[PDB]
Amino acid sequence: VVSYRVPHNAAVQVYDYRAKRARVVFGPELVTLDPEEQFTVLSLSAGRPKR
Amino acid sequence: VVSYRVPHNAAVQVYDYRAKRARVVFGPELVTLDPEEQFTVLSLSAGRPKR
Repeated sequence: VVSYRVPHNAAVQVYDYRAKRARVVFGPELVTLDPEEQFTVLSLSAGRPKR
Repeated sequence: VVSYRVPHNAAVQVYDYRAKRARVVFGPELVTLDPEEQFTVLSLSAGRPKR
């Protein structure tokens, strides 16, 4: 299983492509991806000034 | 077991990803992490001026 341990004040958005349904869980939950569930990888800005 | 000895005027926040529950304990307690409990690692500013 692929399971991500979500931080407390954080949200992870997934979709079950096998089931045609959308769900996003905020808060400190342990997501459990179905065999065709995929994550919302977020490219975020960082660096000293910004990137 | 992984157990952290919390200082007296300090607070440590954990979540049991296996149990879908949030708890934070302040004060001088000895936390005991469940097999899917994880800590709130806090990156804090330090240095002479600041970092």
